[PDB]
Amino acid sequence: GSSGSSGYGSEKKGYLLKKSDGIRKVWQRRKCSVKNGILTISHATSNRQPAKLNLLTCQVKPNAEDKKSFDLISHNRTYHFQAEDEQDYVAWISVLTNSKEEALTMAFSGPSSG
Repeated sequence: GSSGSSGYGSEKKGYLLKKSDGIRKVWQRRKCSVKNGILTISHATSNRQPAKLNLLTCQVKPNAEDKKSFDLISHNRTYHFQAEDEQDYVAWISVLTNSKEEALTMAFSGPSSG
């Protein structure tokens, strides 16, 4: 992961790329947002309602070599995201992951009757 001091923050607002529905594998730019450990995705084809994604349950799989790339694994679902620049990616990954942990560490690990 990110060695040294990594204090980016569990909050970031900008834009990212996401693979089309499925039929096509084209990367489209969309306004992304991360807050309270949640990732929202605005629509472009239908201005009805955005799409929130819980990072607590999702799994951020940052590319191994192909920099500026990360896959978001959701409940029985897999998404495809891509950063715009190297600086944007580095941060994004740091956040997405951070927001998740920073939220888990403060959350309960296991249930215990009273």
